[PDB]
Amino acid sequence: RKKIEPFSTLVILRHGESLSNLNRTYSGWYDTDLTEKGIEDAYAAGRLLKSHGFHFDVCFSSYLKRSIRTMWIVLDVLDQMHIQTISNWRLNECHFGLLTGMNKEQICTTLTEEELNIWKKDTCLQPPPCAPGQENPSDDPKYKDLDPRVIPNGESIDMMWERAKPYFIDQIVPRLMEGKKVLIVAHGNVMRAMKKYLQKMLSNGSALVFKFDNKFNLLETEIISE
Amino acid sequence: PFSTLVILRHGESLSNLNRTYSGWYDTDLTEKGIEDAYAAGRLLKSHGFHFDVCFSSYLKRSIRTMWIVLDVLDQMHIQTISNWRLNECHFGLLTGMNKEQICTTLTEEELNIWDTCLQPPPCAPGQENPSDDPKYKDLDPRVIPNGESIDMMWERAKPYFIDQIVPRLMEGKKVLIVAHGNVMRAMKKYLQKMNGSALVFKFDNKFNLLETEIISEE
Amino acid sequence: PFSTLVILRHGESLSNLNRTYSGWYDTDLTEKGIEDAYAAGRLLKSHGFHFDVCFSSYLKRSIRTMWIVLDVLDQMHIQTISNWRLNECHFGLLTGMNKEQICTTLTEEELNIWKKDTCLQPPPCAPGQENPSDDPKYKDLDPRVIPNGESIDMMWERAKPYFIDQIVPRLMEGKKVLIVAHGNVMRAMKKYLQKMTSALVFKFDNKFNLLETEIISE
Amino acid sequence: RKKIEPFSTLVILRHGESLSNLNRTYSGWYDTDLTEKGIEDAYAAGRLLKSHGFHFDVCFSSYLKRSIRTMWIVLDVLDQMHIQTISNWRLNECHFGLLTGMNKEQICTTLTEEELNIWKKDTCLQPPPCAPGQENPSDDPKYKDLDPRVIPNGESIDMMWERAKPYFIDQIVPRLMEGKKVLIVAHGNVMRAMKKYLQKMSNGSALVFKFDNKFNLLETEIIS
Repeated sequence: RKKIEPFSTLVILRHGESLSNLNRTYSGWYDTDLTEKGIEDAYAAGRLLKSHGFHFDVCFSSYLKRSIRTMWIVLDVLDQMHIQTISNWRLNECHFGLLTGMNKEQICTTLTEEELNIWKKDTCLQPPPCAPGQENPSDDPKYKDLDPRVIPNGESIDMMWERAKPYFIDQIVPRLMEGKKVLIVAHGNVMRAMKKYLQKMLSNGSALVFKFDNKFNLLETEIISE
Repeated sequence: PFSTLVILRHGESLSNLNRTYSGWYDTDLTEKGIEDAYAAGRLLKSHGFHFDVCFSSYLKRSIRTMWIVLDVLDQMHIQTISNWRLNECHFGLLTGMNKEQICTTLTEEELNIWDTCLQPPPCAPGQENPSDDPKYKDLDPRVIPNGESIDMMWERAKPYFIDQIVPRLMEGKKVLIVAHGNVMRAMKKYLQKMNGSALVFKFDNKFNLLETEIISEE
Repeated sequence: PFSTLVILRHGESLSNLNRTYSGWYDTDLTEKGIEDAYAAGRLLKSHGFHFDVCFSSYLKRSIRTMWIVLDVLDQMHIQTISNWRLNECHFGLLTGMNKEQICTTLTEEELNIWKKDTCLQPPPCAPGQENPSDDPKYKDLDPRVIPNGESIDMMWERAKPYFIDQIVPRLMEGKKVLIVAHGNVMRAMKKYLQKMTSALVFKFDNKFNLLETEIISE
Repeated sequence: RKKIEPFSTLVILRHGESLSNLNRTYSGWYDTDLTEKGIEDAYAAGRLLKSHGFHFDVCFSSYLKRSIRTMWIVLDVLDQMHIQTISNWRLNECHFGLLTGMNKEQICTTLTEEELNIWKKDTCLQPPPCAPGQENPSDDPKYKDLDPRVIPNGESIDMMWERAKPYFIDQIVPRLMEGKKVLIVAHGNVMRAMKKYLQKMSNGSALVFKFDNKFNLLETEIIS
């Protein structure tokens, strides 16, 4: 038994556990690395993609180490360490501004009850910028070449998607229109935003598979799991 | 200066001569517009500009201007890059109309606001829509505009400026853009925090704007 | 066909009209050469070609032919790439000579091998002779790689990696590729693709097997 | 004390110990991975470059895992995991053909005494192709998009350089001419051929080449 292939395919995976996630603080652009569990998560995701026979032409990540390292591990499992990889800040998680590094108690002190409800249930609430004296992740040398005016400092999910969307349209879509299979190793908020965009509208270790025809009609969205 | 950006406007198109609004309608240069391009190339040549790369929109009147300018500059070999995000506003319903028909279609209040925020209506049923051109067949159909205000035009041109132009200036390159007037004005307004004339922006290695000069044969 | 490659020779240049050998000397198209390019475009249009990308050499006669062809095809927006590795042979000392002068500069045996073979390497440019490679358009190249007197075999040895690295991967992606080329380069590519010892059309399957070679003319 | 910087810089590193190297067999294109010692070698190379202050704009590797993995480790140590990375078969080690997988005893019986001397002291001796029934590393799906006629099967060092040189000229020089700092994580034969080319001629050491805006070589430095 064999299945007719689509003209192009986009697979999106979430990165695994990071050190902040284990410490129960918000990272955003704070460049927290994978834990040992998060490294195992990446091996498991590679094995999941290998068992489905995926061969990618290109892989995208954000500028954050948790995503880049996940990508490297997954490509190792897939025997695809040689393929073209592309990293870009537009795929970063939201920049949480003042909330960077906060735990639950600190978030609860900073936001009112109504704000905290909106932050959990909606995508429109914007955090304040980093405070004077607070370490701002965007001061990292990896961002030294960006237009300083574009660099976010406190971003709602909606704002994050407004600066990720042109990257998806300008770099990922043209490759799908060439008939490529594309992998993206993403942050959860970015992955959900892309899914909503594509569908016109998920377990921790699940992957999303989007299949397209040669006119970029969406033919299928499949969730794959262990 | 560490880097330099030159922006030039294309010359007269046939719709402009006929006094109709084109937007994405792919009107070509007149013979006068062709001479405008030769004049612009001679102006840049007299100022000694050598470019590493030239950008245009997907509209022929911009592409053709670029080709003529590079020819005058003896730079026909340099990398050229064309992209829809540098296109003029898509005028939707108003596409192809003259000044009188804009008056009959928009109210006195509509034309009064016609500022940078007024979004024209989309192309009417049966109206030829310039975005149905095969040159756009590879774009994400969701992103294609149908009636754009200048504000909306800039919202989709700005990411291209930030992702393609700024990184080349940050590398120390000399960049030419052959642009539409509205796009040129939005870029000037962004950079400054606000016929044959060109704009020359000079930057240091931190992307501070050191100076803007307007050059002309006069 | 899974993929298609079209190779076209550039139109007449000024050196061909005054009957001298150009090589890298950057002679432009004549008025007849301009008409040659319009006719080539009309031929490709009548056969329904739509390209994803066009290649040229760094020499004006090739670039200008490419631009005219794309104009006729209504494909002025597509990606174009120009590169020195597709240049004609650099004729060194023989650059700018006519047939009488080459007969005077080369021996009887040498003149015979140059016409019947592809292995004779001309001497380098003489001291005081204007060398076309001192053009600023080559200022970014590794100076060690720049030829000075090239046989046809030597030209192919430096064009071949470019063909393999930039043209073949696009054909393996299923693209339609146009190359505007110089005659010796077009012949070398034909010989490579067919394994042998006015446009060419090569049609391939998805493992890069040549299914058919067609010669199209008006 | 601050030193005036060059217009552009190329750093070339060699990958560390592979499993074939530990087992004393020739690999070539055989896609042998790093050992745990070669992984430590890569961490040390990263620390060396870190201690010298290098920040790269781009990194190149071959298509072989031992080079790619070394690149990934070095960039991790450098905190440069985000930078552009490019892999290409033209930077691969020689394809050793028939000699792929052989140990010193098998090489000695395969080659005559004159051949062996030339093999050691020169760069012109070409090995035969892979035999029928021998696994040929170029049958890997990673090479499926290549023109089948370009794929080597037994290369001398001279032939390896003839196919690597165009990549150096067409991909690495243009970036240097833009003023970039470029890292290459390479194989020893490839590194030596580049040095010979650039100059016109220890374990863990790196080579640093500095250029002006006309691509004049200004300095070759060995760091360790």
